[PDB]
Amino acid sequence: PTQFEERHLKFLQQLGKGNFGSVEMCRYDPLQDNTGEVVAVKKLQHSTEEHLRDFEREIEILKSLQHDNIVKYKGVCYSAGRRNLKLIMEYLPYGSLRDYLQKHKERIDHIKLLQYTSQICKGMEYLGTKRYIHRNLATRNILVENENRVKIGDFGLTKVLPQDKEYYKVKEPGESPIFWYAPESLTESKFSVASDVWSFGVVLYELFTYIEKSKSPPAEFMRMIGNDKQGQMIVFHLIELLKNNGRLPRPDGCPDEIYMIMTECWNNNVNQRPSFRDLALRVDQIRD
Ligand SMILES: O=C(Nc1ccc(-c2ccnc(Nc3ccc(N4CCOCC4)cc3)n2)cc1)[C@H]1CCCN1
Repeated sequence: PTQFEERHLKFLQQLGKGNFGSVEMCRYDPLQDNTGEVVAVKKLQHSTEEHLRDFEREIEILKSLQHDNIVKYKGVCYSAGRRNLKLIMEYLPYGSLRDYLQKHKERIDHIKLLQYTSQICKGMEYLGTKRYIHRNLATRNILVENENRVKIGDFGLTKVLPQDKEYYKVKEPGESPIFWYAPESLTESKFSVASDVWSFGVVLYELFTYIEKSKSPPAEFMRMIGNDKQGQMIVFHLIELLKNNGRLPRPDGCPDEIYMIMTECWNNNVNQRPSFRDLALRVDQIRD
């Protein structure tokens, strides 16, 4: 059931749009009926040949993944009479963990936060087994299936390690989520499981802020660097702050033991950052 016909793939709702991609909720009814299944469809926006090649790689990555905490691949639609490509995924009703945390604060306490943490770690452990580097871990990129299950959604930025190295060097990017980046990613464009672990620390910070507006990583880092500055000088200041131990603060209400996990992920010493496997084991112990 891996190939979906464009004639039966009906638009329902916008789910998230960027400069280079869009995801929509759609209904797939091939028995032309109503019983058809609801899916999520990712398509490029402002597509180029190079972006299409990248998208094919992103599709093959998601298809290669089978895990409870990773959005389920369903197939591809070769749309415009088989002259274009769209990616078909399962549909997750509850949106992004960022939006969910903000809307449903009153049924989320600390143990629930840590249940999400743990599930994120486990998806990340699984990604590690395929030598994939996510490069974009953020609560906006984590999806909520139900109150008991979250899933890493979006592999737009994901790279596969060379078979002979432990790091991937990106030259290209331009625009990047700099406030979630490890310092060597900012300085050297080097990406690794260790840099994913750094980003994971920032995700843990996001959770314990419960998405209160002025507590976001960009809001905080810009407070710290000076919310006056503009263009490159922002990145200059961020690198300098990080290299010399400026860090996000402990959120209000966050236990020491949980902030400590964050600060250990935020190690400038790449080789001393914890593994996703020891993070899962730690978090699971704090949860009991
Ligand atoms: O948005 C992105 N990626 C993305 C990846 C996967 C999904 C996805 C895959 C499966 N289910 C859902 N569910 C979902 C349900 C509701 C909502 N919302 C959106 C607005 O408010 C209602 C809840 C968002 C996602 N979303 C959504 C977006 C990336 C690519 C374009 C820009 N940034």
